[PDB]
Amino acid sequence: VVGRALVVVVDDRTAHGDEDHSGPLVTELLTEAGFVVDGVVAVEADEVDIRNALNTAVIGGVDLVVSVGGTGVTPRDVTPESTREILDREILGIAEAIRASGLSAGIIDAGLSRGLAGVSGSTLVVNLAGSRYAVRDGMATLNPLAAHIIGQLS
Amino acid sequence: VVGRALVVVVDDRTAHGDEDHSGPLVTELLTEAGFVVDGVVAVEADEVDIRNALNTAVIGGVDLVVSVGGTGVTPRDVTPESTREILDREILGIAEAIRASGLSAGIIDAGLSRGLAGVSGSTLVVNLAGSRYAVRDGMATLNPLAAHIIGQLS
Amino acid sequence: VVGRALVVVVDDRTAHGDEDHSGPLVTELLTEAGFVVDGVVAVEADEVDIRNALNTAVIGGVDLVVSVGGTGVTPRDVTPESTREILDREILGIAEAIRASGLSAGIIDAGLSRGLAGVSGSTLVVNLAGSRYAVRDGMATLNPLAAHIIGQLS
Amino acid sequence: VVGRALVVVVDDRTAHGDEDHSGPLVTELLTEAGFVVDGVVAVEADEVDIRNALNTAVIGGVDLVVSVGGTGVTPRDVTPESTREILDREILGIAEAIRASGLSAGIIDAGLSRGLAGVSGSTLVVNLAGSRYAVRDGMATLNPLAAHIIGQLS
Amino acid sequence: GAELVVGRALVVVVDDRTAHGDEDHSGPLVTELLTEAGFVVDGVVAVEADEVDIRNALNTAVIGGVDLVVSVGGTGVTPRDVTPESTREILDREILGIAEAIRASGLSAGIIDAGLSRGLAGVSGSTLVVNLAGSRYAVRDGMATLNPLAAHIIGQL
Amino acid sequence: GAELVVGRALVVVVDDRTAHGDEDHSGPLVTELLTEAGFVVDGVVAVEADEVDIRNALNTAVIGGVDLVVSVGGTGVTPRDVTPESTREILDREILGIAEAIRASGLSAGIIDAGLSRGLAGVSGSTLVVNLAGSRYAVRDGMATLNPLAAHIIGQL
Ligand code: NA
Ligand code: NA
Ligand code: NA
Repeated sequence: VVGRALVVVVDDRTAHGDEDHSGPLVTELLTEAGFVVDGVVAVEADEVDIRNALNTAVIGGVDLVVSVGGTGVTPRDVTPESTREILDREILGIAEAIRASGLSAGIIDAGLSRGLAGVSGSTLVVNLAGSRYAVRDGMATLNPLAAHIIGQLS
Repeated sequence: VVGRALVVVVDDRTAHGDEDHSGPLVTELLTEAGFVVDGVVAVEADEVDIRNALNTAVIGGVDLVVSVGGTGVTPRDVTPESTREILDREILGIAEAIRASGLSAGIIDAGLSRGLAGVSGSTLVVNLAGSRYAVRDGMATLNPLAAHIIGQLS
Repeated sequence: VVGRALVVVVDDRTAHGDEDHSGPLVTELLTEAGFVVDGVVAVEADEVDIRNALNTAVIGGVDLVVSVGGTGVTPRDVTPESTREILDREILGIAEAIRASGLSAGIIDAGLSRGLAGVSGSTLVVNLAGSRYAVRDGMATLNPLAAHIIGQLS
Repeated sequence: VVGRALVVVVDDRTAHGDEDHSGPLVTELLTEAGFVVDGVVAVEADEVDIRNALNTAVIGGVDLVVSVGGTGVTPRDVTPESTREILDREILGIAEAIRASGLSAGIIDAGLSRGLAGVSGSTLVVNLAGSRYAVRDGMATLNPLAAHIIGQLS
Repeated sequence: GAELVVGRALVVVVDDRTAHGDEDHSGPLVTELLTEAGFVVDGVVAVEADEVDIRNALNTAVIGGVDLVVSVGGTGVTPRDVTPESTREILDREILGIAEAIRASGLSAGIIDAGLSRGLAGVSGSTLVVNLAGSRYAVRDGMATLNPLAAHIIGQL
Repeated sequence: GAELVVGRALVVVVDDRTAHGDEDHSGPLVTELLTEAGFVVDGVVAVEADEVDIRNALNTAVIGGVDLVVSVGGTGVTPRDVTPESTREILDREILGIAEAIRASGLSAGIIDAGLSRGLAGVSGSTLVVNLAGSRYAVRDGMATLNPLAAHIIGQL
């Protein structure tokens, strides 16, 4: 039992009631890696809402938060800006490894993802890009890294 | 629709009627990549049985065969030795990319997998290691590569 | 036609009217990637001059600016410092991929390049190191990445 | 002055008089790296002709032979089979590095190239894939490797 | 013939128990590896995992004209892991490619403290400073990666 | 407590001048690195760059029940570089991923003899055999890469 994890799905349509294509996948992958998943929170691609969702999880003592979406370059891709405000420190290695793995698998939104990763309070927070391939490959890359960091934070 | 796929699961306990963990996962991932999955064939870790299952798949005209397991180094891991004889041309780039990806993700049985990849008739054949993480990460790496090869073989 | 490109060559000897080696190469490579090259602007290694040349390029609506030189570590390599101020968002994945590629090819000024990559307005801006090998290998790495970003920005 | 080099262009159409799109490029890149280029030989995608062209260059004391084309998976891609017969020993590192670099640059014919590299007599022979991107990225990767091996062979 | 010497180096060991007189396991190793790469090693300085102490040790080396400072330790995520924060303050500019190469190499060798190291690399005055993680494998692998980079940077300076 | 020992190792130094009594620079280093990774080191055996001598040294180790043989040298492209040809003959199967990881790591660290090494890796009976290139940087970097791989292979055997 590695810890507690939360999925934050950053998508306007999903926030407004549409089917969630990312939450169950990330839940399945997190559960497989030994996490108990608190649930999935869906938020608009809005800086205030994203920050509030991340901060709420940190205050709540979650071990791992994985966000999905909002890491591209269109106007509304504000997940990295939001995440930057709430991090006490960055673990660049996590974002580099995820980008490196995405690029060589030809998953372009992962290879170029502006997503961040770091520690806020005692919580590891990681932004993943929104595509299903990005989600699968990012989690594959994250598995050994998250266990190590959470163990150190405990 | 990219083409037709078959899954071969190399495992003694499965071939004797224990629960199959890999077949449904590979099928899920194949279908997601746009393949129609003919089905899953479970085979003992027997050099001849493996080679005949693969050979039956080729003769039957399937576009992609993915095998799972029997690629380590115990006397029983005979998958690469089975597969070698049915291959007309090896595509070393697929096996290398699978291994390099496994290694950076800390997936040791993938990083050290002796699995082959190659063309048999008009069928692309790829051996994956048996761990769940090896299955996931190997399929993520193989996705852009299979599509290209099958396109080239059509 | 993928879009319009500008080349900025950061070099004192060139800005003073010596032969330009990089401009024609970058133009050849840009055109090959499907860009229309507006032209080459030669600038001194002056933090302000560089930043204004880049800024003029952005205001003029060009899709891709590639600069060459001034990304090492002498007091005179001020390209990244110029570029930082005009960037709205950094795309760290481009700079990382350029460096990792340079490093495995033994191209040290590329592997250690302090060059940035990011979005300014609707313009993608990328700093390359100044060696001929750095220009070639950086453009090979950038090709799939620029196309995707400009597509996303349109 | 690193040594003497020969370009072997493996393409049916080019052998039969069509414009050569690869020869001048490889010549330019070889010359840039310090080689004197003997010329370009164009051959059919035929095992006998390819072998004869490679062997002729070896007997002739060429330091480096770069072939271009015939490394894919269609029936007529027989460059690796031809090259295998004439090599005394393989340098797998060259083919791995070229494939690794091609994959992460999204150059699929390079990432999956079945091209070989090795020593025949005192000659380094390297098969590159046929696309212009493959040619450019392969040469970038080959530059430091060829100089090292040729120096050892002397 | 000192003709092929690359320059002067200093090792900074960031470790509390070492700062209080416990046997130093990192200093001699980094010294051996620096010397083998052609650096003349001034010595090893032990400091506590304390931002001011780390910062003072680095400033002294910079003021002293040392070409290469390699620190060892204090690059994880616990609260005492303050080497990067101490280092950032004294850097004039960062050389991202060094830290990226150390991490990428660490990750493929299964050296997790190296793969995740928040250690920085960059230039302060004319001094190259590189933070490595504390485990023995991080030190060894970090130095293997640093060898071809440091010498090039110092040459440029 | 010998509880966490991974297994027994042997070092084979392939070098002509060392085989004829010149100071061995590789044996002690590989021994140090093997011991640090949890291997108990039987010793170092020096042989000439000769196919029969190399092959005999390897066969003796295999017959002896050694878990890991690391050879050093004879992996380039000159005519005396015969370690891979000697090794291929005694291998039951190859573990391509080891040789690929050593080369990829060597290449990014600018260690060209490692990046281009024709050295093999594989299993002979119950013995893992890995050929490394001869330079000091190849030995160090090769071992950093081998550490997480060897222990896993031996466990499986
Ligand atoms: Na991956
Ligand atoms: Na490249
Ligand atoms: Na390494």
